[PDB]
Amino acid sequence: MPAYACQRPTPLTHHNTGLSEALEILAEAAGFEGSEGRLLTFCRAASVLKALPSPVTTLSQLQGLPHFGEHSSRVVQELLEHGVCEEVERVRRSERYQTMKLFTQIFGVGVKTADRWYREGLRTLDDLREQPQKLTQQQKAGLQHHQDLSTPVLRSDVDALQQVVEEAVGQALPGATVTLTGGFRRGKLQGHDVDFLITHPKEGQEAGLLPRVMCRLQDQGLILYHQFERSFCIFRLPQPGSWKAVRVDLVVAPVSQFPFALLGWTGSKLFQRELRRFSRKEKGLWLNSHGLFDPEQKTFFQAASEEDIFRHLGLEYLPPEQRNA
DNA sequence: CGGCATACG
DNA sequence: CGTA
DNA sequence: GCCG
Ligand SMILES: [Cl-]
Ligand SMILES: [Cl-]
Ligand code: NA
Ligand code: NA
Repeated sequence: MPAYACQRPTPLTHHNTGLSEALEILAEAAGFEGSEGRLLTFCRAASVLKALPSPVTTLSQLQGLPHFGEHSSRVVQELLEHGVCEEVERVRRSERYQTMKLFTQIFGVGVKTADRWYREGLRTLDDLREQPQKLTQQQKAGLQHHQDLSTPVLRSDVDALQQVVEEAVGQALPGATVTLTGGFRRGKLQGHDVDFLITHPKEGQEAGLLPRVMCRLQDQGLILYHQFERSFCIFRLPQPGSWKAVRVDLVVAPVSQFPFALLGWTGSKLFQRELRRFSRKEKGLWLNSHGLFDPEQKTFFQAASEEDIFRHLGLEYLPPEQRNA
């Protein structure tokens, strides 16, 4: 089992679901405490289990696996022996974890803001509502729409949304295309947001596109909230006899950069962090959603496809369905 | 020990 | 600071 | 927390 998540296929569903979920609780809790190193380790150990071809039933199966040291191994050991890990359960029922999870789930609220509110004694969404002077307009929208945004988006919803985005994009710039990215491109049947990448086949025609797209969607009454080339919005999505708020991200890239933007925005988040870490540390190349830079030659690799990018990094190609690290 | 992805709004 |  |  190779050390980086980008070196192994990771399917969306797998054979170690409970073990990985437990490790991810500890990762999440480390993040709430600002411990990014520990968050990464627990994320990586969880991902290794997702990549295994069968269930871990015995502690000896962890031998030789990367990212399993004393701590992650003890978590697995306790789950195998008793069905539960005392540390994980202590985190789950803790006021700190529950409140930081609740607050960071709000659109517009990150760990730092959540922690500040926690320290001020705030605990519930109604606590935040009672103090609107404490909120940015983005947070106010996140809080008003929190219930809808907590509901899973279905792939059927995604397809209806794509047609609407395509219509606006087509008027903004005929010939421009819309590609579904994010978790849905990785095969998810449900999700909490929808990501689209927009380009045009004629290099440079994409300049200034996103404001034209957003103005048109706003004119159609589809935008509940928006605040350039990336837009993090809340859209009005039809439902039987009503509608609901959905998080939608829109990103524009020049066609020259499209494979890099597609790769970046397809995720998963851990997959992309691992891939960029691999590129820099193992290959000495610097990867982002715009390109892949050789800092010695001072040149950019001109990729025509995601397959090109994997080849240039010396990695076996993984389709989006196997990037669920 | 140092390092942990890398951008844009 | 937030977002991915 | 773990790797190199
Ligand atoms: Cl840490
Ligand atoms: Cl980027
Ligand atoms: Na080990
Ligand atoms: Na948030």
